[PDB]
Amino acid sequence: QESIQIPNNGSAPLLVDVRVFVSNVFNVDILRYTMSSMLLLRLSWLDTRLAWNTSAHPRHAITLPWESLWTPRLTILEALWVDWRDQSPQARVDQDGHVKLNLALATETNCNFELLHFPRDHSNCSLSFYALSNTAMELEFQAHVVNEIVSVKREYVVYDLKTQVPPQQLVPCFQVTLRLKNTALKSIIALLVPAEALLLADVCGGLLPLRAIERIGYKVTLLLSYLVLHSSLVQALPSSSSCNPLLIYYFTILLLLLFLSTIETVLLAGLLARRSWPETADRIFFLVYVVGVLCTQFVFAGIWMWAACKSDAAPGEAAPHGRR
Amino acid sequence: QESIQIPNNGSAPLLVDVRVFVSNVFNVDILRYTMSSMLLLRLSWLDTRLAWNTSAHPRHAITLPWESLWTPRLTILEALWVDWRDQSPQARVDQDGHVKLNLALATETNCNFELLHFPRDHSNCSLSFYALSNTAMELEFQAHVVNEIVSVKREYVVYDLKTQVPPQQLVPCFQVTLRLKNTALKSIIALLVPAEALLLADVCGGLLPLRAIERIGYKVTLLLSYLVLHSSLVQALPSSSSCNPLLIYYFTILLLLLFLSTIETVLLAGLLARRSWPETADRIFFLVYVVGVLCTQFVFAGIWMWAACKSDAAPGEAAPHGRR
Amino acid sequence: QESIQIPNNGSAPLLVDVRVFVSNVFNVDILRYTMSSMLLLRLSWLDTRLAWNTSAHPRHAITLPWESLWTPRLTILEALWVDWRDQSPQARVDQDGHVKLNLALATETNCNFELLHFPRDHSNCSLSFYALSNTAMELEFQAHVVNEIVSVKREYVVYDLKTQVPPQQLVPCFQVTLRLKNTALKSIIALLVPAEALLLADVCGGLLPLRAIERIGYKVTLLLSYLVLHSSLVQALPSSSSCNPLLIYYFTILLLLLFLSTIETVLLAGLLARRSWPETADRIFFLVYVVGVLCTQFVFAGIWMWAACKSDAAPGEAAPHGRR
Amino acid sequence: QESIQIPNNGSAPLLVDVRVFVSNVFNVDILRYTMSSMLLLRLSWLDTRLAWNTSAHPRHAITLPWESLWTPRLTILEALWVDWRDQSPQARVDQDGHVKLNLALATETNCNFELLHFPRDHSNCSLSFYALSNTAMELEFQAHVVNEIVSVKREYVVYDLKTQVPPQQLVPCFQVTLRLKNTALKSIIALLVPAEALLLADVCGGLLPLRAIERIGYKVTLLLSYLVLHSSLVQALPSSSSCNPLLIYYFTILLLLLFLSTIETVLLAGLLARRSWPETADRIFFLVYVVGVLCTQFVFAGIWMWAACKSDAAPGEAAPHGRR
Amino acid sequence: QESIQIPNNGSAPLLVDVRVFVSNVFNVDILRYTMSSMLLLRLSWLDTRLAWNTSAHPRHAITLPWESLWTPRLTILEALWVDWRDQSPQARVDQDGHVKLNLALATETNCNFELLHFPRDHSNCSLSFYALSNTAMELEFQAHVVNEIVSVKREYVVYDLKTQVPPQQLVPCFQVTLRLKNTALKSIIALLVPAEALLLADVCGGLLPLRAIERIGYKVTLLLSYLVLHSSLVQALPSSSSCNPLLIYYFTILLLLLFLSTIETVLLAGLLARRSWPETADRIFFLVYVVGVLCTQFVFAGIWMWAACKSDAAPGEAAPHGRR
Ligand SMILES: *[C@@H]1O[C@H](CO)[C@@H](O[C@@H]2O[C@H](CO)[C@@H](O)[C@H](O)[C@H]2NC(C)=O)[C@H](O)[C@H]1NC(C)=O
Ligand SMILES: *[C@@H]1O[C@H](CO)[C@@H](O[C@@H]2O[C@H](CO)[C@@H](O)[C@H](O)[C@H]2NC(C)=O)[C@H](O)[C@H]1NC(C)=O
Ligand SMILES: *[C@@H]1O[C@H](CO)[C@@H](O[C@@H]2O[C@H](CO)[C@@H](O)[C@H](O)[C@H]2NC(C)=O)[C@H](O)[C@H]1NC(C)=O
Ligand SMILES: *[C@@H]1O[C@H](CO)[C@@H](O[C@@H]2O[C@H](CO)[C@@H](O)[C@H](O)[C@H]2NC(C)=O)[C@H](O)[C@H]1NC(C)=O
Ligand SMILES: *[C@@H]1O[C@H](CO)[C@@H](O[C@@H]2O[C@H](CO)[C@@H](O)[C@H](O)[C@H]2NC(C)=O)[C@H](O)[C@H]1NC(C)=O
Ligand SMILES: *[C@@H]1O[C@H](CO)[C@@H](O)[C@H](O)[C@H]1NC(C)=O
Ligand SMILES: *[C@@H]1O[C@H](CO)[C@@H](O)[C@H](O)[C@H]1NC(C)=O
Ligand SMILES: *[C@@H]1O[C@H](CO)[C@@H](O)[C@H](O)[C@H]1NC(C)=O
Ligand SMILES: *[C@@H]1O[C@H](CO)[C@@H](O)[C@H](O)[C@H]1NC(C)=O
Ligand SMILES: *[C@@H]1O[C@H](CO)[C@@H](O)[C@H](O)[C@H]1NC(C)=O
Ligand SMILES: [Zn+2]
Ligand SMILES: [Zn+2]
Ligand SMILES: [Zn+2]
Ligand SMILES: [Zn+2]
Ligand SMILES: [Zn+2]
Ligand SMILES: [Zn+2]
Ligand SMILES: [Zn+2]
Ligand SMILES: [Zn+2]
Ligand SMILES: [Zn+2]
Ligand SMILES: [Zn+2]
Repeated sequence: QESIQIPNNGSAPLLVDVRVFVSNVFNVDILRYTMSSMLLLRLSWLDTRLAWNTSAHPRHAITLPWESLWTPRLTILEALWVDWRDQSPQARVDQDGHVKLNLALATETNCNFELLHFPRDHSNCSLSFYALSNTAMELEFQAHVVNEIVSVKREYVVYDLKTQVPPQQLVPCFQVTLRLKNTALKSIIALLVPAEALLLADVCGGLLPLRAIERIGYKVTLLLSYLVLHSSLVQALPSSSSCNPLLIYYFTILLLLLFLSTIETVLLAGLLARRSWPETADRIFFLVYVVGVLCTQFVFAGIWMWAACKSDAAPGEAAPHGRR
Repeated sequence: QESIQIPNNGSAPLLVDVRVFVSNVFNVDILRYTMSSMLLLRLSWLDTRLAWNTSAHPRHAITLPWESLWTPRLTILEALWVDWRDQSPQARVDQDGHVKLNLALATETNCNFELLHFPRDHSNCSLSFYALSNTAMELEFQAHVVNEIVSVKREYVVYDLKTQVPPQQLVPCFQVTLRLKNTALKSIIALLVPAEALLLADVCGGLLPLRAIERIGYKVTLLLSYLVLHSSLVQALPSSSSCNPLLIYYFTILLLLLFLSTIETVLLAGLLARRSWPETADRIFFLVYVVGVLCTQFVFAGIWMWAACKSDAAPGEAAPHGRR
Repeated sequence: QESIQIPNNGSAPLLVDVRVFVSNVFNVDILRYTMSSMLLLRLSWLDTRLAWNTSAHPRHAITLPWESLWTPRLTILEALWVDWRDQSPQARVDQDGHVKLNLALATETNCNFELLHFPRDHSNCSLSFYALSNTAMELEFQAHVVNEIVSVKREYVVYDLKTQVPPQQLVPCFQVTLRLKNTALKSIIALLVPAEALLLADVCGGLLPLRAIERIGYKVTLLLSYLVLHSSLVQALPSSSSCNPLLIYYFTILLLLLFLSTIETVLLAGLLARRSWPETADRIFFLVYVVGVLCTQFVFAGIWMWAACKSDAAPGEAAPHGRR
Repeated sequence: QESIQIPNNGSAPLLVDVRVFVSNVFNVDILRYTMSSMLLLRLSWLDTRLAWNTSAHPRHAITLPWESLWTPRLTILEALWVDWRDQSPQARVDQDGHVKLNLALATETNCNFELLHFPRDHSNCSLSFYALSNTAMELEFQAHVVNEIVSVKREYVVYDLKTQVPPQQLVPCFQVTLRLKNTALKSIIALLVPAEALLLADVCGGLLPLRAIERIGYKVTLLLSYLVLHSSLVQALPSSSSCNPLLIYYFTILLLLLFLSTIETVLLAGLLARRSWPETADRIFFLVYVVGVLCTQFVFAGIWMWAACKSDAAPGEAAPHGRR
Repeated sequence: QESIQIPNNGSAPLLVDVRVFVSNVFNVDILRYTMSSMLLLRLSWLDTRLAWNTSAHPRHAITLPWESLWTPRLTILEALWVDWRDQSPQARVDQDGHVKLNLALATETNCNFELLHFPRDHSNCSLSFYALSNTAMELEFQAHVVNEIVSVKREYVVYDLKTQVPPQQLVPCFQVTLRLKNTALKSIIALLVPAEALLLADVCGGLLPLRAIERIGYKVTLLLSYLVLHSSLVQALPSSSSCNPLLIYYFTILLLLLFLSTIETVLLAGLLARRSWPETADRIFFLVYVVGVLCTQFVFAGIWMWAACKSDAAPGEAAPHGRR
């Protein structure tokens, strides 16, 4: 039964060098706050118990089944599900005892996206591989990451990748940290351009005379169009506890402005139908509405330039598993 | 074959200490009444049959396969599906016989959400781990829960977590109870603000003269917009047998009010087209409609402050499995 | 190899007592005609070959792996997929040879819903557990069902549950029959109330004068709203070969009535624009339309009270597998 | 190792009689061109090596595990995925060596639907079970199909089922061919009735005077409604390379007719606003439009009665695997 | 343990001839940039260690389990998931040692679609089978591809298929390259025809007199219809980092043109309501708008004829795994 036990390096723990290849990051679901990726793990260690004399066996390398020798059972905390593409992998051992294991896996880890600057949000995602069955006094990890992404024409671009070993740990683990940036133009063209166009159309329609029947229908049809667009936006975005995207607030403000414009138009038209004072009030409100639209644009730009997504760290991140 | 039998503690049943780490609760589907979570179970017990003399074996801890020793087969009643991230886990046994087993799993349990106060609903979810293959006279559980959630910026926040052992049980089991509260602003901004804005717009449009063609089209377009919004809301919410969300009732009342306003406007305009009495009736109806809108808002607020979701307990909850 | 053979009861077949616990019925997909449920099967039988003397073995009960002894391989015909939550279950055997096996499974069986009275449809669902590997002369089943549903606040309520053993069978099987009733208010509030409100609005708008431009736009906007509502309804319901829901027919009739009203309004307005006769025709058509709407409501109520869903039995139900 | 080898029938290949029970065909996804079904395969053959003397063993039938004897490994070419409901099935062998194997499986095969006559499309679906590990000189199949469908109230009805053995084959295989016919009324009521109603409404609205403001809005609102309906239809149907459904062409023609009517109305109203000649042109265009609508209906009916879906056979169907 | 080791060809590496049958390519998800396919791999090699004398064993071919002999463990880098339809396949070995292995698998690989010319996009997809457990000095692959696609009536047509062995490789691998072309008419009829029709309708409605109330509502209703169509298009297409489809840009330009037309109409109508100069400005703008629409059509045609999708190669494609 000793063949499946972890090799002894002596006083120091056994060293396992892990090479991580990020084949692709294909799914980035902000609604579920999940990131799906494909990884290749090449784990190399030394097991002198498996060394054999070259004279007896002419082969310079042999393949052993996954359960015939000690292999580090890696577990990912953030991964919703892990699909190992090799159900029964094999370990390659040479005459000097160096064991190499290749594992191809697909995971859907949990990533805490910072959606404050949607659709240009920048987030940090982490994949923490833990060897729960072992202890830090027996197992040590050296993690290297190679950026071998095969799909680059995606909405989210992985530009920074690195590996680290959290110090002062009880469970031996290594963390692969990558950075996601959104470069998709679908959201912008889909929502922002129609929203700004509708706002400009409402501002222009404010110039129609107060006693024109063609104005109320115009305003209400624009209001319905913006309601549909706002519903599409809000259903296309998730809601956070504290740090929500600024786009939902901006669209809410614009929708309130459009509702205020429609309400003012209808109220003043009704009062007029009952230069007259309502027409002067309409002109003053039109000037104030144009000024308010410009001020709202400038204020939102300033907020975007000086916004802070200051959500507190999660209990798992504040106290990582297997620390101290 | 005795190596896989449950260890004997004597007259008292064997004690297994279970430490539960809630890594994340990522999916909360009110439509399916399901809650998906990731858990790490650390089960520690004593098996003196596995103890070995330290002189013979220099190792202070060994790893055994899942099927080479007795391990408690845990089953979750509420879980729609259980995905164990380790198909063949290993148990760590030291020289004194203390066996530790780490199991990482992902489940989609069934949670009875109290959706009465949507979108601020507060619910209790339960995960009951049962050892169906054993009996209470042989197995005992001590359950501890650690709140190590890695994703805190979610729509639903897990704020209270605890563990318990239901007394007077035949099947040894332990229950992990957590509390979910909804803090998502997506539903509010998506539906309530547009609904209130449309209601206010309809009230304001009630001030238009009865003999204005611009009024009927205005009312009908607002009615169509609110129909679309109501359809979106009802398709965005599930239906319960007795305790339904108050939002669907509130939106139904508002939709009926808008339909009544449109019907009154059209009927009075038609009768006028056939101060005249219909205009006086329109003014009286406008005053009554404003008063009724305010009264409906106050009544709904009072109902929300004094509503009771008094759904009877389910047969499974009333009579838990493996009791008496 | 005899340890995995079915125990011999003698001339009579072996008796296996099955206790079925219905933990939850969570998904009821009328579109796919599927019902998903979670079940716990407790199968108890007698295997005297496994009995041991209490003097030799102090244990009063032992656990054996799933493949170390004969266990009935149960197969569900209606189940689209079966997920056994215990991949390698264990059987508990006492000193007297009584073997007990607990199996927790999740299935998505096929249920023939009677959607004639949607959204108040009442249907019978069946789960037929077959022991295909055995014969009726060797295996017999006693099935008991316990209603331990943990989720009661669902759209569909399971109120009647029972078990039966189909007589004159070649393959030993037992059938669990449950009854589903729909109590969801989502469909009603979503569709019926807006549909009736739109119909009443169209009837009221029929009172507008024939030579009013505000009438045609009103009618067409209501027609568009009802077209959207009808599309939502038909996409929210499945289509059967013969016994379709009465709601689709009712909405089709109402849509045809609205189209007829709009067509009459437009035709008469055009003819008038080319007391005049078209106005008298419009008044007569309005009276006939109100009478027809009331008659349609009464006729649909009568049909609902006296409708028969007389779909012929399926070939599988007419000739169950393993009969005669 | 000879116990897992295929039994020798002599010069002639071994004969395996396969009985196929089609429990249900639940999913028919025209968008993915897939058909999901549940099947029970009863494979009976003769293995004289497993025969035993009745005097030694009193049992008249024994059960052996799936890997303890030779069993034909069946593979389905068209199946996207195969879910065997029995992971480790058992084979029943009597004293005379007759081995019977029952396999319950669920598959999602690829079916080439002939969607030319949607929603009344008639298609042929095929499930080809191949024994890739064997050769035709060693294995032979006799396939029988029993129509035991448990769900008959579906959109698609399976009315013809048969089995065949493709002659001149290298890989022993048997093909189960079924015929699907669509009887769903959801598509018809959802799309065709509203489309015809909107077309009739547009024809009737063509009678409005050219100098009426109520006509342009009427035409444009009908155009928007038909645009929504056409979008729903095209998103509810898939696109083929050559043989597309005639419904998409019919709806495209109707949409072009509605656009032409709206364009003519607007152009003539504008020219008139700048008996007058535009009114005479409008009357002539109305007559021509009614005649063209009737002619389009008749032409589409004739095309439907004399349409040929002449898509060439796929390379897989033209040259089946394991032929010659 | 030597029975599972790779056979030795001598100084030269072992040669494995791989025959690839592409049964079907059923899913092409541009949103996820994925291509799903079904493949049959026939791997033939020589293992003289398994040869046996024909005199001792009369059988000319035997079947061995997957784990009883050396088989190349193939891994696909681009595949999101691999479903092997045979969990425990068998290898056929004749008396001369020629081992043949048949593997039926279904994969969802990652394909970098060139969506510049949507919906007539042409893309290259690759499936790279890697033998990670072996080295190039021990294993060599000869790959042959047979186009046996069973479903030809799909949106995407596979017209070119080939196999290659990347030279100067450390990990033995073979790449199957296929070409996808889109022939679906669903996108064209769904979006382009309604978009062009709406643009033509807006151009025609520009001819309405500036002082007509029927013009503003017409323009705004067309604007709402095109907003809905544009939203449908953008939600029906994915967004790339650099090389986006030209259709989204074209629809954005058309939407901006429609917004400009509506804004000009409303502004000029308002200024007129406060030959007059606004009417002359409206006529000049109408001429300029027609000229601009024609110029935009010609410019987009020229761009389509002279567009370059020059996205840089992904890091995985630039540096393939196991090279040098
Ligand atoms: C046993 O422990 C020693 C020290 O922990 C390891 O030696 C280290 O190897 C790494 C190579 O990545 C070097 O960076 C360090 O400088 C080395 N430290 C010392 C003190 O030598 C050694 O690799 C371990 N051996 C095994 C088989 O794990
Ligand atoms: C055997 O049974 C005894 C009593 O049931 C267990 O002793 C208890 O251990 C817990 C530690 O969590 C204490 O809280 C109790 O106070 C103890 N009770 C007594 C009477 O000592 C003991 O742990 C069990 N031993 C094993 C191996 O399970
Ligand atoms: C062997 O067969 C006999 C008869 O079929 C079984 O005895 C029956 O047990 C049930 C208990 O549920 C009783 O309801 C019947 O009245 C009994 N019938 C008779 C004639 O005794 C017996 O249980 C079977 N034994 C085993 C181990 O299966
Ligand atoms: C061995 O081969 C012979 C001939 O191929 C098989 O005999 C046939 O069995 C079928 C029964 O379905 C009959 O329809 C044929 O008429 C028979 N042909 C002859 C020449 O007899 C025989 O079944 C095979 N035996 C086994 C065990 O496979
Ligand atoms: C051992 O190596 C030699 C050379 O690499 C292989 O011989 C080649 O076989 C292919 C057949 O596809 C021919 O195209 C080459 O021309 C051959 N080259 C030479 C030098 O003969 C041989 O097939 C290998 N044997 C095994 C069992 O793998
Ligand atoms: C993401 O990582 C970078 C450095 O790697 C750091 O500067 C930044 O603060 C991180 N952002 C968040 C939300 O953690
Ligand atoms: C939820 O739990 C708290 C205490 O833990 C309790 O007060 C409350 O009544 C529970 N609510 C429901 C619906 O069970
Ligand atoms: C359902 O079951 C009840 C009795 O259990 C029976 O009266 C009724 O006819 C059944 N309905 C159908 C559609 O089978
Ligand atoms: C389908 O099968 C019938 C006979 O079984 C045949 O007449 C018909 O041509 C087939 N249709 C297609 C598209 O293969
Ligand atoms: C696709 O393959 C063909 C030749 O096989 C090549 O000419 C073309 O440049 C390739 N296109 C891309 C985007 O790689
Ligand atoms: Zn080495
Ligand atoms: Zn930013
Ligand atoms: Zn210990
Ligand atoms: Zn509350
Ligand atoms: Zn007993
Ligand atoms: Zn009923
Ligand atoms: Zn027999
Ligand atoms: Zn036909
Ligand atoms: Zn050979
Ligand atoms: Zn091109």
